[PDB]
Amino acid sequence: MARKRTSKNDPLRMYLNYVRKLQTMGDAYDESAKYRIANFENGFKSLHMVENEFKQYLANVIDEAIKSGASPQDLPYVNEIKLALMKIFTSWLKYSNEKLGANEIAINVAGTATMTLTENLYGTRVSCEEAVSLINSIFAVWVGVEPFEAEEREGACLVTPRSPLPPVPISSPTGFSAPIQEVLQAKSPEEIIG
DNA sequence: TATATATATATATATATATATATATATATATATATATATATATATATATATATATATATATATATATATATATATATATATATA
Repeated sequence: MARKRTSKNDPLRMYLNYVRKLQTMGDAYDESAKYRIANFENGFKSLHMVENEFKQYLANVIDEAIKSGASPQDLPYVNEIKLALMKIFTSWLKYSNEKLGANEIAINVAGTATMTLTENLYGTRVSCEEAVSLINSIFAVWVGVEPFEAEEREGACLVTPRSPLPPVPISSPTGFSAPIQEVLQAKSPEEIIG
């Protein structure tokens, strides 16, 4: 980037600077490819690992609830309610992916929990208290905290934290991963680097 | 005029050697068309759904990668203008 001098609130300057720099964006993207690809290479693994860990630990908690004698019509969690719980855990991935403190992660994930459990559990058979008990069970499996206390005090559901929350136990590495054919066909280590 | 040697034409039939046409049917060899169905081989179309493979569009959010715009201040890097 921004002009970094003053706000100068004026929409026509915004659109005109955008139209001016459209003749340079189309080449800066082509230049940006060369580090774009490697940063996605070592950034997508965190998403895919946290989504598989959510699937696995949700399956374990639901099966331990079924072994207590409940019916599989009592607890659906099929397509969109799992998508809600993946929304809160992926926002936990984001605020852990920055170098934030514990309670700042806790209250940002509590805000995302408020928005998500407000939106998509009206009209679908699942009260908010059961969903928040499920979220506390999943965090008891991951890091063993159970941080969130909830209420249905108004027409929406509201989530507030009780204790600070640790970041995700997954490190995003700064690697430069090379293929096995490049390892085998090379003649020297410096040919792999250089 | 008669005869031995060879090149072709006729006279009149019969025969061995091959090239094609008919007469009348039944075969064996192959190229294509129909009759009526059933089947194995592949090219595409529909009938109704469910699924594995990829190309893009949406439904509604939260993410990871990059291009630029703002929201509002403080910095670090450079281009010029001022204040004295």
